Order: sequence, then structure tokens, then C-alpha cells
Amino acid sequence: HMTLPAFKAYDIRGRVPDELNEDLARRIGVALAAQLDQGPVVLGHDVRLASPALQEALSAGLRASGRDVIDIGLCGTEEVYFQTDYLKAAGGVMVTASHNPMDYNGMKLVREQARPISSDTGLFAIRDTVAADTAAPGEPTASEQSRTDKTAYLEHLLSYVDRSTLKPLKLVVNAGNGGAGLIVDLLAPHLPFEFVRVFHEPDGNFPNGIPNPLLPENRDATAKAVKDNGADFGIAWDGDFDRCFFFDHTGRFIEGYYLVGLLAQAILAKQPGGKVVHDPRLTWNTVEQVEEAGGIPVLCKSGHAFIKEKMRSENAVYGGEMSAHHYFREFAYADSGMIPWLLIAELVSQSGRSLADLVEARMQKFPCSGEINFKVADAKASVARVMEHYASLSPELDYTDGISADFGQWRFNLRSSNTEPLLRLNVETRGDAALLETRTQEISNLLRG
Ligand SMILES: O=P(O)(O)C[C@H]1O[C@H](CO)[C@@H](O)[C@H](O)[C@@H]1F
Ligand SMILES: [Mg+2]
Repeated sequence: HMTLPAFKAYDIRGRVPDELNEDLARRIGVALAAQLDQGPVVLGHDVRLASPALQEALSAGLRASGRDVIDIGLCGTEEVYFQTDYLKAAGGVMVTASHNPMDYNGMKLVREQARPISSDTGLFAIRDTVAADTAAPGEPTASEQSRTDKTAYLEHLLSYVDRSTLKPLKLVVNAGNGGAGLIVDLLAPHLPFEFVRVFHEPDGNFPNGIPNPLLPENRDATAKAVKDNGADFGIAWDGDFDRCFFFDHTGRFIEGYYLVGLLAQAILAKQPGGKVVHDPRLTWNTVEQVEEAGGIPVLCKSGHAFIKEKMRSENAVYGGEMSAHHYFREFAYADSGMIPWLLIAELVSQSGRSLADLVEARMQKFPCSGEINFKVADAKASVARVMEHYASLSPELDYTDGISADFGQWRFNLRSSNTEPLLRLNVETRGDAALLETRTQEISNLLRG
């Protein structure tokens, strides 16, 4: 190691204790106080066993540096965003391991208005300060307040729907033993739905596996609950529930791409003429649904930091990525795993259409490969092999995010990830499932060549 490995492009992410530990966390608290504007700092943590001790150590460093700390307790990542913005805090840290293994933990850090702190926007500056900090730990000169009250947060979630138009839908909810079920249970007295709770209790030992609804084994536990109970649809979250995943009444998991266009229609029904931000991986369906609903689609590099700053600069009401991230202007421009399914339940209620029928024609019109990852020996040479092969067809190329190639009736995007050393492929066609398969396989053989 020449730099601390735990400092990634968007967050802190490491194995405990050799990459992340209480001493590093206290130092991160100290260094964070130097980076922020004036004001207190919001702290919350996910269900992982070692997360509270990491939070305390962060608090001690912050308070040794004269920063008041607001402990919002066990929460979702979105509650740190919301409370940071709502309480007008100088910043906030969520202690969350996402879905890294049991010996891993991490942190996501924000400044004022829950604006992200990323490698090029202060995270590496913090890393460097932490790397050179051999000062003795100081003693606390500021106080910690514990603010468990979620009333403003819950009231804010409910303001996105017209509760008198909601029908008593039967919804499977799968927290994966993460944190989402505690918010579900607080929302439920204000909602008419019948909840079928699966893997509902928070448990950092994760008896049913680490929360990841994308893994087919975890996917199926929600699907089975929906089919067996005749639920209208199902929702599963990751551990810190800033990501949500939808299953229609047939148990079929809905590919995240189609939720962007769906949520944009939902939002644009109340906010006419608004702008919608989306990523370049999959586009054609979103552009059409947004335009069809009176909205303005705004193409943006994928990544939550790019999406957010593009949303701010354009006053976009909603931003959506195909990878289960949905951002809402009214929500500090931050992502939420809760707003999306409230908006979907409202849409099903008002329209009388199943979730399946709301997306069926879209999925037939713009079939997509899903995101396919490639670990190759030479990413640059592999990309070149793909572009060389297709050059004679003269595709329209865009480099907003890696390479986007539009051939008319099909297109692809091919990116390197900013969180993993991989190539990520996405293909879509204009209503052609055969073309989608032959092109996807063609590109795959090229990448694996
Ligand atoms: O590995 P990628 O594709 O570089 C980054 C991933 O994590 C980011 C932040 O959470 C997301 O905004 C993004 O859409 C994706 F899922
Ligand atoms: Mg998450």
C-alpha cells in the first residue's frame, strides 16, 4: 500500500481492521471537520455489528475538533442525507458496508445540503490528512446530541403521494435483514397497503445472506413471497436501503432501466415541464417516456455525484439511473429507496394497471441486455477490439460515459467502472430481441478475445 486502500472514488470502503478501524475513523472525523463549512455534523449507521463503534470514533474525532455531532442512530443512508439537509448541517457521514463481506465496513460522506464528498471533491484531501496525522487524539470540546425523531423524514416521504388516492394494495417487503423494515413499519400506520414482510428484522449477522436483491438466490425469496401471497408487487432493498428493487405480480424482477422512465412519468404528472436526468448506459426508453410526459430529458454521466450536480445545475425534479438509484430534487437532490416504491404504489392505485402492465410494452419496445461485466486482461485493448470491429457500420459515437455507439436499430454503452476494475456492457434495440442477442454475444466474444 502506498495510499490508504479504503479511500475509493465515492466513499470509504475497507476490511476491518487493517483497512478501516476506530483509529482511522477518529482521524477521519478530525480531517472532516477541517473540510466542512461551519456547523454540526450528522452521523448515522447501518445494521453491521461494527458500525456503531466506527460511528462513535467518528464522533470523538469530530468533537475533539470542536464540531457538534447530531447522532441520528441506526438509519438508512438516505436519512443521513435528509437530516444533513433538513437540519442545515455542515455535513454528514453514514457508516455503511453496503454489501461488502462481513469483515468489511465503510462510510459515505456529505457536506452542506448533502452534497457528495468524493475523491476529487474532498475525499482524497481527507485521505491525505488522515495519512499524515500522527497527532495525539485531542479531547472533546463539543457535544453530541441524539436525535432519533424521524417525523420530518417520514412526513417528507409521504408528501410525494396523495394518500387519499392510495388503494389497499398487497405489497411484499423484503429488507434482507437490512434497515428498510424499520422505515416500512413507521410508514404503515399512514398507508392502506397490506404488507407481507420477508427477512424483515434487522440482523447484522445476516442469517439469510448479505442484502443484495440482484443475486438470483436473494431475488427469488421476494419473487416467491409475491407469487405465494398474490401480492400486487414486491420491493426489496439493499442493507442501507438507498437502493430498491421491484417485482411485479408474476414474481418477475423488473430491470432497473424501466423504472427510470416509469418514475419519471409518475413525477412529471405532478411537476409538468420538468427536467429529468438519466445516465448514458440505457437511454432510448427514458428519453421517450420523459418526452411523452411533457418532460425534458437531460443526459448525464453515470455516477451519483455527476447525476446530483447535473440535477442541481438544471433544476431537474428527478434523476434516475438504471442501477437502482433514484434522486429527487425535493429530497436534497439525494437518492432514496423509499420514495420510488411510494410513487409506484400511487401509480398502480390511480391507474388501475398492474406494475407488470405499466412496464410490459416498454420492455418489448426497448429490450436491453442488462448490465454485463467483464474482467479482462487489458480493458483498453478490449474496447479497441470492439470499436475496430464495428467501425465499418459508421455508428454515431458519444463519449459522455465511456463509449456510446448508436447504430440506428441498436446501441450499446461500454464503460470502465469507477468503483471496480471492470468493463460494463449495456445493449438495447428498437423492439428486436433477436438483434439484441446476436449483438450482445458478438460484443462479448470481442471483449473476451
Ligand atoms: O461501478 P460504477 O458503474 O462505476 C458505480 C456504481 O456506484 C455508483 C454510486 O453509488 C452509482 O451512482 C452507479 O450508477 C453505479 F451503480
Ligand atoms: Mg446502498
